[PDB]
Parts: sequence; structure tokens; C-alpha cells
Amino acid sequence: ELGTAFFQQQQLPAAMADTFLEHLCLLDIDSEPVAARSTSIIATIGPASRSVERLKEMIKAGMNIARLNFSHGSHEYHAESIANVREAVESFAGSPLSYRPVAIALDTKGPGPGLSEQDVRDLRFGVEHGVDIVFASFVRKASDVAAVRAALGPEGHGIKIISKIENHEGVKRFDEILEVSDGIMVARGDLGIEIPAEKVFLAQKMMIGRCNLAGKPVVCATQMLESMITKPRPTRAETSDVANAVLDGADCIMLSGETAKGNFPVEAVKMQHAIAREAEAAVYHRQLFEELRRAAPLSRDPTEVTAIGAVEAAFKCCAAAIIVLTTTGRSAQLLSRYRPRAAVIAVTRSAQAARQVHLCRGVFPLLYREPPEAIWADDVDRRVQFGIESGKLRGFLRVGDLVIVVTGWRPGSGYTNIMRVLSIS
Amino acid sequence: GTAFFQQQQLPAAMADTFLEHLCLLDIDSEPVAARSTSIIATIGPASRSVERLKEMIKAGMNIARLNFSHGSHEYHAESIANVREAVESFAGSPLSYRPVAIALDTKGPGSGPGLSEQDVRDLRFGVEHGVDIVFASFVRKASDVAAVRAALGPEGHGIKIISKIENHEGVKRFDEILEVSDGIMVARGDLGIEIPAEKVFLAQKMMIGRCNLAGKPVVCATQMLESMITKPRPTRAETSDVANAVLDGADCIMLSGETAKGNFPVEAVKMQHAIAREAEAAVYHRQLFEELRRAAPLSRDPTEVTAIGAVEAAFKCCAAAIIVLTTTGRSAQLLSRYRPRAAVIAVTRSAQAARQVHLCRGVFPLLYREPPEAIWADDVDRRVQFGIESGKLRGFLRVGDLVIVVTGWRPGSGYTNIMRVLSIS
Amino acid sequence: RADVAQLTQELGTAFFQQQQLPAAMADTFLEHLCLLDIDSEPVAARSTSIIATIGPASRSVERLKEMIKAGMNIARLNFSHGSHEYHAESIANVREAVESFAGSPLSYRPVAIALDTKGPGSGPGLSEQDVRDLRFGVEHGVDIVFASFVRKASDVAAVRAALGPEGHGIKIISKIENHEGVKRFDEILEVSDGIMVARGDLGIEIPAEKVFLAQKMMIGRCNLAGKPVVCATQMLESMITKPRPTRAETSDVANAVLDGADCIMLSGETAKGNFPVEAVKMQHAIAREAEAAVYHRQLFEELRRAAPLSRDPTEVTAIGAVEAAFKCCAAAIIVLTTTGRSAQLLSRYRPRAAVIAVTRSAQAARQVHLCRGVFPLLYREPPEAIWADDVDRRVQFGIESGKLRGFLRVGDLVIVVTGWRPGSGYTNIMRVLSIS
Amino acid sequence: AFFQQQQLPAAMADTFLEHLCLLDIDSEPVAARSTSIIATIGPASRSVERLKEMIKAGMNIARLNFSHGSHEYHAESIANVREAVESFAGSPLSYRPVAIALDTKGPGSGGLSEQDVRDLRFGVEHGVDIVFASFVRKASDVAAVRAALGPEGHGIKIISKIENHEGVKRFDEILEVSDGIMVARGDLGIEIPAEKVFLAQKMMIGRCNLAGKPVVCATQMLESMITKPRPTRAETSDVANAVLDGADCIMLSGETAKGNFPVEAVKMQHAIAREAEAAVYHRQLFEELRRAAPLSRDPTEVTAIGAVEAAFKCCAAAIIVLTTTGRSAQLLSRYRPRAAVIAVTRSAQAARQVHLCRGVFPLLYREPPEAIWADDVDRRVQFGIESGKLRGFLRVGDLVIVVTGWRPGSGYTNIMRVLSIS
Ligand SMILES: O=S(=O)(c1ccc(CN(c2ccc(O)c(O)c2)S(=O)(=O)c2ccc(O)c(O)c2)cc1)c1ccc(O)c(O)c1
Ligand SMILES: O=P(O)(O)OC[C@H]1O[C@](O)(COP(=O)(O)O)[C@@H](O)[C@@H]1O
Ligand SMILES: O=P(O)(O)OC[C@H]1O[C@](O)(COP(=O)(O)O)[C@@H](O)[C@@H]1O
Ligand SMILES: O=P(O)(O)OC[C@H]1O[C@](O)(COP(=O)(O)O)[C@@H](O)[C@@H]1O
Ligand SMILES: O=P(O)(O)OC[C@H]1O[C@](O)(COP(=O)(O)O)[C@@H](O)[C@@H]1O
Ligand SMILES: O=C([O-])C(=O)[O-]
Ligand SMILES: O=C([O-])C(=O)[O-]
Ligand SMILES: O=C([O-])C(=O)[O-]
Ligand SMILES: O=C([O-])C(=O)[O-]
Ligand SMILES: [K+]
Ligand SMILES: [K+]
Ligand SMILES: [K+]
Ligand SMILES: [K+]
Ligand SMILES: [Mg+2]
Ligand SMILES: [Mg+2]
Ligand SMILES: [Mg+2]
Ligand SMILES: [Mg+2]
Repeated sequence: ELGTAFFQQQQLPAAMADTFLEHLCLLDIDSEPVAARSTSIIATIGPASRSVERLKEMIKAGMNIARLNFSHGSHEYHAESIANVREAVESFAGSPLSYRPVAIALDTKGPGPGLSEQDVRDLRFGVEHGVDIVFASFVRKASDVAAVRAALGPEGHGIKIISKIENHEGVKRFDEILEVSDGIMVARGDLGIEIPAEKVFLAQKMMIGRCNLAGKPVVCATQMLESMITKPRPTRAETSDVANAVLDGADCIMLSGETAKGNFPVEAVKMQHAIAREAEAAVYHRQLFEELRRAAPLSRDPTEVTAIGAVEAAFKCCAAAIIVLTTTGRSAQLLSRYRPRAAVIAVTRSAQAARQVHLCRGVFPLLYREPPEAIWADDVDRRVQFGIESGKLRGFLRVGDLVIVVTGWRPGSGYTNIMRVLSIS
Repeated sequence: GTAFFQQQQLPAAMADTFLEHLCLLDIDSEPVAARSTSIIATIGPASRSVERLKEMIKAGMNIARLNFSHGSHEYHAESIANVREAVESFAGSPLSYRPVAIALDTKGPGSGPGLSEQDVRDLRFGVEHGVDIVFASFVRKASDVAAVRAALGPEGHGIKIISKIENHEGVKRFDEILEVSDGIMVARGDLGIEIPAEKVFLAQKMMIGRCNLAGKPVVCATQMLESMITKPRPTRAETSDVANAVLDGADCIMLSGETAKGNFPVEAVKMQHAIAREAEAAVYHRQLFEELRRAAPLSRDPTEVTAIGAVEAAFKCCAAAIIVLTTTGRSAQLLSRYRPRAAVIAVTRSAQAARQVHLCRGVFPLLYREPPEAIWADDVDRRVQFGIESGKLRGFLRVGDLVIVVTGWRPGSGYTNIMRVLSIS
Repeated sequence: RADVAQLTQELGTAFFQQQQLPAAMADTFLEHLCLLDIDSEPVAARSTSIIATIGPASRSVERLKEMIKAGMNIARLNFSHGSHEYHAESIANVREAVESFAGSPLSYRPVAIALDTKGPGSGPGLSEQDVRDLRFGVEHGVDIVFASFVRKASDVAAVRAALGPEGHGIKIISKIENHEGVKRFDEILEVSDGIMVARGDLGIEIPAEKVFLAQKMMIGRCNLAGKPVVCATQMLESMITKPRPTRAETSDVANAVLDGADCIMLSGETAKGNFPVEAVKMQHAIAREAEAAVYHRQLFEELRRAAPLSRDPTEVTAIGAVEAAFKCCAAAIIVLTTTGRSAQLLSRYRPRAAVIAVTRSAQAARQVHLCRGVFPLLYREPPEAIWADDVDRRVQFGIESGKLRGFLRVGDLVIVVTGWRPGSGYTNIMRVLSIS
Repeated sequence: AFFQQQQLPAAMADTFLEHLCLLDIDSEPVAARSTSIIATIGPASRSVERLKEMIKAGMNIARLNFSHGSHEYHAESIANVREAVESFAGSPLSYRPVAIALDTKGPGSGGLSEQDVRDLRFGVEHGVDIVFASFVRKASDVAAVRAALGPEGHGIKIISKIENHEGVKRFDEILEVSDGIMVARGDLGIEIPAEKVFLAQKMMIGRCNLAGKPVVCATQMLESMITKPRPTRAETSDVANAVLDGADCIMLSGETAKGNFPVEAVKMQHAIAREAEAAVYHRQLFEELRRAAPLSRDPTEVTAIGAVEAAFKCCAAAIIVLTTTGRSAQLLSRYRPRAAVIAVTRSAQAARQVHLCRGVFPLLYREPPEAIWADDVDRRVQFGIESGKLRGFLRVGDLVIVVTGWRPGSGYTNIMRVLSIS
């Protein structure tokens, strides 16, 4: 029904193995990736990637999140970067085949015992300019996150807080930090200086695993393709690092000086895209999903229950995609936490949410703009078909394919409770 | 609550190993769940009175077996009439009415190589009188099943064929027999004579396991509580046998002499009910579900996909029940095959499907008698409410409990594709 | 199949069809059940020991000789019936029947003698009659005591005190027959040498439909502890009057073995039944089948995960030896034991290889029947001047009795477990040997 | 305090996800570094004084790249390495043997090139222990190298370098006839897409681990350390992941041969390896290796599993094995024990060659045989306990597993013994 050639692609013989050792032995270099690249790419916006024309090329190469490093440059400079990014993103708003929303992240300068005076001004700037994510520098304890949450005035409560663990104190207080944070960033640059360089990989692997268990996005950062600042190709250690960060379970991967000041910014985005696609295919979903399932506590939350039921169903039929109607992005995040092999096409009316779901691995946002139907059930079905139309368009779906549709019983966020098995018409 | 997690061997079912599970079995941990394993009671002079049968229904008789090896067609027609009169004596309360299937156990081929002439007449009688299940005696190969299917004719298309494996040939050709049969019966009486008595348990355990893997109902039969033919209580070996048949994975357990001619017909049914309730609580669902999940093949069938997703969701929230609408009973059978701990409350308008689902373990049928609503979605919701009301009335459900609702996208059999997480109001 | 492709070519495809070997190689328990073949015959010797109650139907020296041949390992004397004089004659008839095969020490089968106490009855502890019966057992050299109605750890202490200083070697198997005993099980097992699941009284004290949970829990806890457990009462009840048992009785016996019972017992089936030798033969047949169908893959891995880390050389050598035995499909594990402890420590890991235990102690040789898979050999030769030579002569005695009784054939691999110095407690050496 | 060190809370976890969550940066490694370090000998690491520092930093195998330099040049490198290694021979309980590996030029456009035959003959004449065969494509290429060593080069180990697509495809036939494999990522990253190299590395390492043969991870492991004193976050990650994958050896190419920091790179690889080995999830690893290993009727193979199982039960400090060829130690290594495999051998070539196996710590026994064989065996077991105690592997009170045979000569290993230290 699917074919012998289908079961050779995207490391399907390796993922069917009864053991992890057998899985490794079945990894085929001739087994090509079919699924879209799920791990998002954070690109640092600097002089080498600041023109509306250069930004248009980086969006095409695969940039999902645009990072503004507030350690360098004025508020006036970063406001122009925000405008150039928004102008480059809206240049494809006519065509829904090239239109992809891009999140804007503010990376704070850093602390001093707590939130610095400059950081309060920078955070206030981010709120006034509508940033989606905040990369809080040098988070040490839960009170540091609370300080950043407080500095995000009456307005900025929707902004996501990704705590950067860059020192020994934060590594030790990790559990309390993650509890109050929206996600974590393994800031390996400063971490490699505060703690022994040979212990950084344990912190990365521990934090990624704990984030995966918690269901919160984790970013792997610093020197991923460092040689790409001056060279067109990365070293064997750099491609290995990127691939292993994806394998560890990182939701996002990041380019710092490779995109901000490097001679090769578009090339680095293209390279990260290529390695991520390969690595995701080699993920051992059999053990991953069973462990995530066993480790996850029992839940009486319909969204959480529908999320595991949907991912279970998606694996059973090899669903092409899981279409989820979300408003805040929560439902899509809860699907992503179980690491499905099917792309989570998330249809939202919230432009902020559509940008913010790039933080979650495997979530492909669609901003649906249409005017609402008088009947709610009809409005839900127009958003579902919109999911299918775009899926068909961007290569995810073909007629005959199976998809899992996740919706709620009534309007408003938090009522997700339905999972539907749908055949593409 | 604390008290909830002490009942129905919940500490034992949470164990990381099967050895730990056994060590955590508490005799003071009472069963809460309803008895899922159905009870087949052989009809005889000890069980023909309408008043007596009413007591047997109350004790838990689900299937009434008519042994065609004894008695005339006239005799069995009076049996059918007494079973039906006794079952219909509780039709006045449709939320607490228990349907009872009627199974015809053929005389057999005897000396003959295939379907005997008497068997053709008996099968035609079964069809004319509306039997639900046929227990084909001495099935030796797949052609024997085909012969019985042919003898039922076009009017007996709906009747289920449970092949009785009673000899060595039938044990060897098991795979071909099970392939063409609706289910199997481990006929231990004749099997204990055809094969060495000390090898019968291996045939029982093999057949039960293979049936469980296939998703087809399996019946454990003969001498389960033999001493109760004359004595008020069974031996320590008999209670152990019944409990182990349930633990092995038998969908149904059966009483022959115990209910046909014995002095304790009602008490035998009460005893089997009691042991089954205890055994089901002690089932190690942690390993059972994970093995059944792993062993099941990939499917592109929406009913099959929704079934595994629903059972997975039911386990995540400790669902009180899974309410499924079904025409043929297939949807309920597909939920049953994954051995959920939640009761599969199956609502159906088909009286034959409601009787036949007793073959599947954990399926509690409800016959919906109301005439259809003009709007199909309203008619579906009225049947879901009928299920919640009967569930609440019979003690399956309490307000605050979570329930998984399984429905389809259009009327008619084959279209189940929706799973819904619902909280009892 | 790559993890058996080489050994299937060597040992053969016919070897890997017998004793439910395709079923035991399955990756899941569900797959194991699907691979159970009725045409797969048992090759190994019957490991689960058979306790037979000695009564009028099984008292003559000639009848006892037939029951030993049929497979009786332990002879139970029920002190709830009969006088001390009566039980002394039973002891004499059993000993006479056992010693009638002493002429061939490579094919002589030792039989343990167990005393089943009358019980406390109305009383709160050890009855006055029980004290007299226990002193009788000590005076007559019984190997095991089946303490009736044990309810707390103080009850077993009372029985150990009543045996006195002369009855220190006797094993105490506590019978759990009531709700109190089931609840205080952990404290009872801690101070007892083993347990007996007395299902007759247990089926009366607790609901009959709850007895199987108590049996399965107690057996599992005993298996975890490494102590012998006995399944008792109504196992083949219909054979008291009938030549063949019911489908429920064969099922019960097979399931008790599967649960992990070290011993199975015949009460009124042999004491007063019309077919006492037939019941022993039947229990032997069902046990051999059931042991083959044991899912050793998960059983051994669970027993290893559940067992705590040990710094005891005997305990360490025991797990290392059982692991080695499984790697090469060892025909047997030959262990030199004084008290039986080393053989008990091998048994707790439930090896598929037969634990052939060579001991000079006649009481230990009788008492190791309590452990499943231990086949005792009583070494009667006088010691060699060199200890290493004396050890090698006992190892050869084991290989010769193993070859003679069919356990071993030339080409088979065996695991030899010995110590570094004489005396009990010094087991620390494991040796892989090929049968010559 | 013992159960907090060397990631013991993480290794006790019931799941691999839980294992990752329990990784503690404050949990220090106690055990010795098992993964061997191959250092490429070049101009930056040629002096006897510089080599002595690299031996102290952790070098176990010295690689001679025959793609550059004359036979005269490589003979001087061999002499300088041997002089630096023998400078610590005065203390035989704390002397570290170093293997010498010859990395062939390759076939290039061509089977076995004419230069390769001359280079292989040179290695035989100079007593090399290992040969890193460049660009192996099929089983006949390995046979060609074995033929070129001749009758004098039987003892030399052949590590086939998989550097192209053909070699990756015919991997099963190559590994079957080779002594081990080297994942040559430099050329492999050019022949196949760079983003597919990690799949080849992970596949080859897993297949080698299954086979029980040594595997080497090679090229650009700490590349930035050629010009900088510290590596990038990607490079430390790469090294740690190669160890985690199951590589028996890790290699420094231009980082030791021509880099400004050759001793620093050896020190860095040692540090990352020690940390990574502690974070290995032995619970699942040993159970998977046990399940995956076929049944064997070979006493050495059987005693090897039995000994590793016993070592895990008592948390044995070390497994002392008496070996002649190194085979018994290799068979213990394949089950990846947490206990150090202290291997006592009289053969100097075997003692150098066991660096190819992860977790095998060679000891060269330099005393002449006792008249009684049992006494000679006990003296070698004591030599192992004394060197263990001396080098910090053992403390009084620790438990050790001793693996010996029933008679002298190779292939008769069949005994396992539980021993308590002093
Ligand atoms: O390998 S085992 O025999 C075993 C038995 C049962 C199960 C678990 N069931 C199970 C798991 C998956 C299935 O597909 C299935 O049909 C049954 S169970 O809990 O359902 C069960 C419980 C009780 C039984 O009598 C029985 O036969 C089975 C696993 C391993 C074993 C292993 C370890 C022990 O300590 C020990 O006493 C026995
Ligand atoms: O992921 P979220 O934010 O909780 O949103 C889930 C909600 O979105 C829906 O799927 C769509 O409903 P809306 O029409 O209100 O967007 C709801 O039925 C459900 O309550
Ligand atoms: O299990 P079956 O036989 O497929 O019946 C399930 C069917 O019942 C329904 O749930 C309800 O349909 P009906 O209105 O015909 O009763 C269908 O949507 C579904 O196809
Ligand atoms: O099982 P036990 O009672 O500990 O006996 C094991 C003992 O038996 C031996 O193997 C042989 O002992 P003996 O020389 O005393 O007969 C000892 O080396 C070891 O200490
Ligand atoms: O690892 P190898 O080469 O098989 O060597 C193992 C051999 O070493 C020993 O342990 C000691 O052997 P030697 O007396 O030859 O040194 C033997 O008993 C065994 O045969
Ligand atoms: O700021 C950062 O991201 C760092 O230091 O790694
Ligand atoms: O007919 C039966 O039920 C049998 O043979 O078991
Ligand atoms: O005494 C017994 O054996 C019993 O009660 O079962
Ligand atoms: O020769 C090598 O090692 C390479 O090319 O990687
Ligand atoms: K910054
Ligand atoms: K019949
Ligand atoms: K008694
Ligand atoms: K070269
Ligand atoms: Mg920083
Ligand atoms: Mg019959
Ligand atoms: Mg009693
Ligand atoms: Mg090369």
C-alpha cells in the first residue's frame, strides 16, 4: 500500500529495531530523509545579515528565529533590525507557499547580583517592539527568572523566557530555574569558562534530557559551526556536534557569529538545515516514545491525554502530519513533547503564537487570517482544510495520505480533547 | 485519592518488573472494576427453568451454550425460548437490561472427514432460530470452517464461528484455522484425551496467546469447576485453574456440567464471576499493553488507529470507561484487543452485535432502543448519553471520572475515526 | 537469529526444537506463549521436588520403593493423625525402601523426611502436643519440619526452641494457613528456612477466590528471598478415587511450577488415595513439561535486576556460574557443598542447567530437595591426603553420576563450582569444563 | 560518598531518559581512562623529551603517517618513541607500553600500490604492532595487505580505514577479515555528504562493538587546538560523543603532528574521555551486549561473560586476566565492564596491541618462569594486584575477579575466581 521504497527512506529499518544497538547497526547513509526539517534554526542578526535582501535569502535557507544580541549595538540599531526582518518576512505575505513567519528573540546583555539596570531598559524595549522570545543571560536561580518576568511590564506576559544556563550556580539550581522558565538555552560559551571544558557535554546532555522530560523547549548554542565564519564548509567535529545536539533532543539550534559577522551567513543556515534533516531521521523513536510515555506522569488534563493519544495514533498509521488547531500554541507544544515522526502542522489565528511555536521541535506554524464563519464547527473545518491545503502545497501531504487532526470541543484556548483520523482527499 | 490507589491491585500494576508485581499482590486490595471475562453457561435440565435462568443472568451468565450433542431440535427450541423469556424479563429497565448471547455447539463430524449431515441440519436450525455464535466441534483444517460457513447460508452471514480445537491435527493447523475463524475454543475435554493430559496446558497457553495477538476472542472450556457438579464449593485446584485461564488472557470461561446438570448452576456462575474479578485486577497491564502494542502491526485502517490511540489515552488518565458506538461490534473488538483496564461500554442498536460482543473481554454491551433523531450528530450524542447514564447507574462511572468516547464520521459500520476525552458530569 | 545461527549449526536444529527452546528465546512473553509447542519434548530432568504424604495407602516398603522410582523426593508425616509409634514405623519403612538402592552409589536417590506438626488449634502459640512431636522428630532424625498455622515470627522461634540444641540442623518450613500469617509474611519468611502455601486451611480462613493471589505473592516473595516454597493441598484431588486427574488439576500443578514453587505436594492423594504411585508419576510428568515452558529469558534478567549487589564470594560465584551456564547451554552445574548453601545460591537464579550437588553430609543431601533444580549426590569415599585431589575425586564422581544418569554426554559443557579451602562458606571458584 | 562519584546515580536509573537527568557535573570520575589515545607523530611531537611528555599526558598508540616523510624519517621517529618509552622501564610496576602504528599512503587512483608494499615491508622490518590500511574497499584489499606483510608480519594487527562509499557498503565483508576498523572521517566527509558521516560513524562503531573488534574514531576531533590552547564547544562534544558511541580508540592527527599544542590536546582528550566513560549507561549497555552476543561453546568466551557478570555483582575494582596473545582480555573488553581489565602478559607485542581494546590496561611481566606452573600463575596474579594497588586501581578490601586457564599456552582460559584484596 505504501511500497518497499517507502520503508527504506528516513531510517525506517533502523527505527523498527528491537534494541538501540541494532538501531545503530541499521543506520544507512543511502537512506534519504523524506520528512521536513523539524529542529528550528536561530540566526543572530548582525551586520552580515541585516539588509532586507540578505534576510529574504536567510528565510529561504531555513531561518525560523531571528536573534538580536543586546550585548552589542544601540536600541535604534536593533529597532531597524526588527523593521528589516518584518519587512523581509512580509515580502512573501502574498504567496502562502513562501510565507513563513519568523520569531524575534531578544538576547539580554546580562547581570551584578540580579537584573542589571541596562537589562530592564532592554527588556522594556523588547516589550514596546513586540518581541516573541527573551534569552535571559546568566540565570542563576528562580528569582532571576521572576525578575525578568516582572521587567516584562503589564504587556509582555505573553513573551517566552528562555533561561540561559551559563555558570555552575544555574547548573545546580537547574530544577528551580526550569520550573519557572518557559525553556532553557545551553549557553556553552560562558559555560565552558565557568565550569571545566570537559564537563560541558554532561551539562548539555543533562539539561536537554530534563527539558525533554519537562516538555519545555531547549536550545543548543555557541560554536556549532564556528569555522563557517571564515570557511564555506565546517569541520568534521562541527557537523558531528550539530547532529548530536539534534540527537540529544534539542528543540532549536543556534548560529551566533556565523550569521551575525561571518562571511558565510546564508551558507551556515543551509548547512544546519541539512544536518538536522539527517539527524532527525536517525532518532530511535521506538525507545524514545516508550520512555517519554513511561516517564510522563499520568494526567487528568484532556489536552495532555489527547496529545499522547494522537502521537500514538500517528505512529500506528505512519501519519503524514498531525494538524492541530491552537490559539496559544500549548496544544502543539504538548504534541511536540512526545517527539512524533509526523510533522505537527499548527494552525493559529495568533501571529505571536505562530512565531513562538518555532521554539518547539516539529511544529510548523500556519497563520490563518480568514474571517470567522457564523457556525463554529464550520470555522474549525475551514482551518483544518487550510492545514491540509498548505500541507499539500509545501510537499508534506499527498492524496491518499493519513493525517491525525487535533481539535477541541468548544471555542477558546485549553479545551483540546478530540483526535480524528483523516484520509487526505 | 490515597484509597483509590490501594484497590484493584494498583500498587502491583505500577511495578517495574513482573517479579515485583507478584510481590505487591495484596489479598486486602479489593476489585473495583466490573468483571470483564464473560461466562458461558451450558444449558441443560439444571438450567432450563425461566426463574432459574433469571438468577443465572443476575449471577453473571453472558452466553447460553446449547450442546447439540444431546437433545432434539424441539428441546433446544424450548431452551432458546426460556433463555429469551428470562432475558426479556428485565427489558423494562433498558439502562439495567443484560443481553445474553445464544451459542450453538455442534455435534461434530465423528467418524466422518468433514461436515456431517446432522451438523448441516443443526446449523440450519441455528440460522432459523437466530443463534449468535456457533461452536464448531472438532475443527481440523480451514476447509472445515468454510464448510460450516457455507452450511449457515446467506441468512446466517452475521453468525460468529468459534472453532473448537479438540485434537492434535487442529493444534498443528491452528494458524490456518484461526485465520478463517472468528475465534477459538480450547476444548480441553477432548484435547486431554487426543493429546497427553500433561501437554494440554501448553496448547491452552499457546492458543490463548496466539488469539490475543490476532485480536480474536478465545474461550477456555471444560472441568473448570467440575467438583461443583455435586459440591457447594470448588477445590483449590479448580479456583486456581479459573484464575490462571483469566491471567493467560482468555476472553471467555465456560461451565458445562456445572450449569447443565449440576446441583449448583447459579452458584457455579457466582463462583466464576468472583474468581474472574480477582484475577483481572492482578493482570500486569504495564507489560501486557506494551507487548500488545509492540506486537500489533502497522495499520492504515482508521478504526484500528483510533482503537490504539483511544486505549493509550485511557491509560494516561486512568479512564473509568471507553464508550464506543458500534454496528457490527468491530470497533469494540478493536478496543478490547489492546486489553485496556477501562471498561469498553459499547452502545449499539443491533441486538445480535450486543449479544455477540460478550465474546470479547472487557466489552459491556448496551442495546439502544430509541428511534433515530432527524439530525445524525444529535442521535450520536443521545447514544453517548445513554452510555454515560447506564455507566453511572450500573456503577462504572462517577461524576468527576474521565471517559474516552469513540465514534465515527458518518453512519454505518466501518467509519470509526474519532476519539474524545470527556469528563463525567 | 544471528545470536543462535552458530550454535544452531553446532548443536543442531533438532536440539533447539526440544524443551521449549524456541519459546524461551522469544523477545517478548506474548511471543513466548505463541511459541509453546506440544510436540517439543522435555529433555532435562525434573527439577521441582515432589512431597508425598505417607499414610496407609503408601506405607509398605514395597509400595514406597515404587513411589521412589516414580519420583518421590520428600516423605511427609502428618502428625495430625496417628501415634508416635505409627510414625516411627513409617520412618523405618521409608528408610528401608531408600537404602534398598544404596548398593549403587552413582544411582542411589536420597529421600528427605518431613514432620508436619498438628498445630496450635485454639491456643495462641506452640501447643503441648507439638512440643512432644517436635522432640520425637529430633530423636528420630527428621530433616524438615512443616510448622502448622504460623502467625508471627515468635511462632517459628517457639518451634526452633522446642527442637532444642540437638535439632539445630532441621529446616523450618512455616505453613501460612490464615489471614494473620499472610499479613505478617515478611517477618515470618525472614526467620523461617522456607514457606508452605497451605491452600486447604487458607481457602477457609480467606475467600477461596483470593487464595491464588496469596499463592502467587508468597511464591514470588520466596523466589526473591532465595528460600524454598512449597505449593500444597488438592493439586490432583480427583486421583484419590480416579486414575486420571481433571483439566483443572493438571492446570493447577503446571501453574504452581510456573509460578516458581520449589516443591509440589500430594496429601490425601498418596496417604489414602487408590492411586498413590499414579499421582507421583502424574506430578512428575506435568512438572517436566512446565519447567521447559518457563520463560527463563525474563526470569533470569528479573532475578538479576531484583537481587542486591553482594560482596559474598559464594553469592558472586553463584550468579557468575549461572550466567556462564546460560551462555554455552551447560548440561549441568556441579557444585561441591557441605551444608547445601552453595547449591541453594545457584538454585535461586533458576538456571536451566541441572545443579548436581556433591556432598558428604547425608542430611544436606536430603534437605537440598527443598531447592528446585538441585540433584544431590552423597559422596561416601574417605578423604584423600591432598585436599585438591579429594576435590577432584568428588568432581569426577559428579561427572560420572551425571553421565550414568543421562544428565551428561561427551561433548557437553559443564560449570564446576568449588572453594579455595575446606569447610563451609569458602565457595569462590567457577570452572568451564568440556565432558570427555 | 562512593555512590556519588563516577556518575553512579545516573547509571542506576531505570530508563535512559532518567540516566540523562541524573548526570551530575559535581560527580568526579574515579576509574582510570579506558579509551586509548592515538597520537600522530610529526615535527611538533618528534623529540624524545616532547614524546616523554605525551606519554605522561596519556598517549597509548603512536601513529606514523606514511603519506608524508621518508623511510629514514619514520625510522628515527620509531627510535625516538622507543627511547622515550624505555626511559620509564626502571619501574616495571609503573611503566607504560606504547604501541606503534603504521598508517599507509593508500591506493590513490589505483588495489595495493607499489609504495604501500615497500612501506608495509618497512613496518615488518622495524617491528610495528598495528597497520592502518588506507582506503580499504573490499575483503580482497585486506588480504592484499596481509600478503604484503608476508610470513614475518603475521602478528601485526590490521585496522581497515573506511574512507569512501564502497568501503561503507562492503563494511560487513571488510570487518569480517580485518582485526578492527578506523572511521576515517576526513576522506569520508569528502566521498559522502558531510551531513551523513555521523550515521556511518555510529553504524560502524555499533557493528564493531557487536563483533567484539576494536574501532577507532579519527580526524578533526580537536582541530582548533592546532592554533588555539582550548577547543571549541563542538570539539569537546565530538570527542565525548565518540566515546559514548563506543569507540575503543580516539585519534589526534594534525593536532599532535603539526599543531602548536600537542601535549595539551592529549591532556584534553584524556580529560573528556574520563568524563564520558563515567556517563556510559552500563545498565542498558551490558544487557544489550549480553542479549546481542551469540551463545558460545568456547570456554574463553563463556568465562569472559561469567567474569564480567561477577564483576558487576560485587562492584569489582578490577578483572585480572592472564593472557598470552591478548585474546582473553579482548573477550572481557567486548562486554564493556566498569571494572578495569588488568591484563598480565609476557609478550611485549600483545601488551602494546591491547591498547586497541577499551578498558584493557596492559602489564608486561618480566620475571622468568617458576618450575611449578601453578606458582608461576600465582606470581603473575600478585604482580597484577601490586601494580593495581600502586597505580591506584586497587585498595585493600576491594574485590577483584581473576581469570586464568587450566593449562599453559594460548586458548585454554576457563577459570574465574573471586578474590579479596589484602
Ligand atoms: O517470564 S515469566 O514467567 C512472566 C510471566 C508473566 C508476564 C506478564 N504477563 C503478560 C505480559 C504480556 C503478555 O502478552 C501476556 O499475555 C502476559 S501477565 O501479567 O499478563 C500474567 C500474569 C499472570 C499469569 O499467570 C500470566 O500467565 C501472565 C511476564 C513474564 C516470569 C518472569 C519473572 C518472574 O519473577 C516470574 O515469576 C515469572
Ligand atoms: O492550544 P490551545 O491554545 O489550548 O488552543 C486549543 C483550543 O483551540 C481550539 O482547538 C480551536 O478553537 P478556537 O476557535 O477558539 O480557536 C479549541 O477548540 C481549543 O479549545
Ligand atoms: O464498529 P462498526 O461496526 O464499525 O460500527 C461503528 C459505526 O457506528 C458509528 O459510530 C455510528 O453510526 P450509526 O449512526 O450507523 O450507528 C459510525 O459512525 C461507525 O462507523
Ligand atoms: O555450600 P557450603 O556449605 O558453603 O560448602 C562449600 C565448601 O565446599 C567446598 O567446595 C569443599 O569443601 P570440603 O573440603 O570441606 O568438603 C569448599 O571449598 C567450600 O568452602
Ligand atoms: O589470551 P590467551 O592467548 O588465550 O591466553 C590465555 C592463556 O593464559 C593462561 O592463563 C596462562 O598461560 P601461560 O602459562 O602460557 O602464560 C593460560 O592458562 C591460558 O591458556
Ligand atoms: O551568551 C551566550 O550564549 C554564551 O555565553 O554561550
Ligand atoms: O465439547 C467440549 O466442550 C470439549 O470437548 O471440551
Ligand atoms: O495443612 C495443610 O497442608 C493445609 O491446610 O493446606
Ligand atoms: O587518513 C585519514 O585518517 C582520513 O582521511 O581521515
Ligand atoms: K548577549
Ligand atoms: K458438542
Ligand atoms: K497438620
Ligand atoms: K595516509
Ligand atoms: Mg553568554
Ligand atoms: Mg468435545
Ligand atoms: Mg492445614
Ligand atoms: Mg585518509
